[PDB]
Amino acid sequence: PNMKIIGNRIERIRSEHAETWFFDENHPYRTWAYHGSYEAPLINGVVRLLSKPWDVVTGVTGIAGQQRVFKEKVDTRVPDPQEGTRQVMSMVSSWLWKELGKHKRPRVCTKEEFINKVRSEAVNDPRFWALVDKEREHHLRGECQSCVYNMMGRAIWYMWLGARFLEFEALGFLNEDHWMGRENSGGGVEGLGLQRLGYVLEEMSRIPGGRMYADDTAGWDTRISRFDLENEALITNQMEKGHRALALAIIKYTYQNKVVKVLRKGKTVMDIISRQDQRGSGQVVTYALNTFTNLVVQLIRNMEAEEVLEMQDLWLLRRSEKVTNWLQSNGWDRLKRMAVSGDDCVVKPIDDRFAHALRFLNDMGKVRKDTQEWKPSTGWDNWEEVPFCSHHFNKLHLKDGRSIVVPCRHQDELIGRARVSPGAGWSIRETACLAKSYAQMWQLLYFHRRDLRLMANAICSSVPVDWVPTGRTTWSIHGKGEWMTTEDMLVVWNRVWIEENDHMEDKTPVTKWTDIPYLGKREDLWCGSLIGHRPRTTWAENIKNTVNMVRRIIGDEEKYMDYLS
Ligand SMILES: CO[C@H]1C[C@H](OC)[C@H](c2cccs2)C[C@@H]1C(=O)O
Ligand SMILES: [Zn+2]
Ligand SMILES: [Zn+2]
Repeated sequence: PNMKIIGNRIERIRSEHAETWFFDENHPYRTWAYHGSYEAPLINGVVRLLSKPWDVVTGVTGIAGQQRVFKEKVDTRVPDPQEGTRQVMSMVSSWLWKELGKHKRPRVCTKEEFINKVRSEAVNDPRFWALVDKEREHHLRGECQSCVYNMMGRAIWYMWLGARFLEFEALGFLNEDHWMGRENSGGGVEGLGLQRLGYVLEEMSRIPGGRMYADDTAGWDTRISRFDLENEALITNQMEKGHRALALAIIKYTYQNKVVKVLRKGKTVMDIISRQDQRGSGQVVTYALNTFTNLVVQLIRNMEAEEVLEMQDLWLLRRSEKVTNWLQSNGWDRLKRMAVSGDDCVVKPIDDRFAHALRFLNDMGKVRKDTQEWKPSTGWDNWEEVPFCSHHFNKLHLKDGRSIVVPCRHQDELIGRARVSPGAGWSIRETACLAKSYAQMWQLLYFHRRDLRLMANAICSSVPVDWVPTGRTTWSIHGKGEWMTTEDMLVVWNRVWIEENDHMEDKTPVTKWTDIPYLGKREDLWCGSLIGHRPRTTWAENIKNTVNMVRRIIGDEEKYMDYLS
């Protein structure tokens, strides 16, 4: 650990718990530096009432310990990549940052920009912004007192709103100005909704070349190296001095010299640990930086596949001109052959040599999940089967014959998520408004699933028509929230799928839900439908009674609409 960079944060924590602070010689940390310890101090009823057949489906109820996740997934170390591999990573990262910045200029994001985003509160308190100003002052002198994570076990690293603001101030431009949008990056998909991603995969399927590859990197955030963090930091070279000072401090304390608080006769202690590599999951620009580095990784894999990089280049890259020529000649074409959303990627290489191009990938520590380290990847011939962003995408037809490309995933995950309510002491109003959000999201994106179109209509029939949807149905950047409204969902469906859909040539509106298709029965069943299963048949036959019961609970004096008739 670099005690000159992390010492101030450790001292501040120690000062706040001086009388319980202690050093535990039997701590379980192996790859994280350990500094000390101190003594530390759900269910959506509306959806559950309307989804009885899923009470006994473990794929649903399972959706609703920290030390265990830490020991197995976060407390690991990987060897450094070889010198040649590191030179290739830096060259490709430098080239990519220059391409992304050709038509965009970095900028500082404002307090008002952050305030407008949070209203979707400590922000309306002048004392919170005073804390923010004090920490900024330390950063401008080369010090950090409070940019510390609280690790909560997949591992999510939390940070106080003030540190997130300082990160947004210095690097939020990557998000706000869409540096990873498809127009700017070629291979990125930032800003596209799930309603558009299938069309991107279908466009890629038509580019001549090999199969479509969609390999996952096992524990992506844990495999981000100190070299990846240095290459991501090259964006500071495009910033003016003042902005650069703010960004260099975020990179130094939040990204590269991290300090984390983790919990461990029924008593609990908090441990203070540190690590220089890995991605601190949950940062304001975690998604943009993951997309950046995954684009760099896939460009390198394509160079190895195309024999631009040879096995002698792992040890030392003697001559760099071949890599520069490949990036200038082919880089943009290869970026357009990718769809990269953070750690998720689909690549359409120029041939199938990509399947066995694993030397640089493995030397970089970007090991594929569920495949033997040196077994060639298996590509897909059918774009409709390619996994991307936890979905697959299928082409269906409206009653009038027009095709549409819709997102799909196994239905248990969707119902399981809708049955979860984050927050205790929640009234039936907050609960019903979050249920309405899920149901309207299903009407917009998963209308082609028989069980979800019915369940959504039952939920919408059970919640007062004037109640505004609230809460978050997903954390995915591809969930644009068009369903968070009291506007008629058939009107919103038309806006999303017809009017604003550049892949729908004929703009004729759709005037009835019966013109909007379902998947074929076989596909609906493959993806988890309970159509034809007796408990589901009973639930559908009894659905009007179940809706009347929910309306009685919420209040028969409210105004309801029958979306089931
Ligand atoms: C990785 O998983 C998420 C991805 C996905 O978008 C790509 C989903 C969306 C739903 C609605 C709009 S986007 C949400 C989903 C989730 O919450 O698990
Ligand atoms: Zn700080
Ligand atoms: Zn499906």
